[PDB]
Amino acid sequence: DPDQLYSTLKSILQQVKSHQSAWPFMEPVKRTEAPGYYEVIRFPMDLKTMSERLKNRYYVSKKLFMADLQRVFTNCKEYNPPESEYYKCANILEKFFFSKIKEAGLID
Ligand SMILES: NC(=O)c1cccc2c1OCCO2
Repeated sequence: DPDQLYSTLKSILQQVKSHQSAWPFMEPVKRTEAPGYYEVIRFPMDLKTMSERLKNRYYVSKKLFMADLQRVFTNCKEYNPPESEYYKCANILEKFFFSKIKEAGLID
């Protein structure tokens, strides 16, 4: 079911967005926030871009959704020091994300 997958991913994405550790990932990283970010991170991703992708019916599979959200975390951990707040946020939100995927029974 297409609309089943859509509904589930939308619920999950909205919960991830409302979480208090999501704030670093809500929109594209701004050049002024991180000058030369876009020279280091070749595949940028953020939750706004994911919202649009979802609305645009891009997430036809679990795999695609997971790949994008994971990219958000791996960009963060590649760019930032391990004890930075942004790195801490990524691991907290990743935990939350996995509980939500499991809670949904969302399998591939
Ligand atoms: N998310 C990041 O890795 C990030 C890295 C550097 C600056 C930032 C960032 O997120 C939005 C706020 O400004």
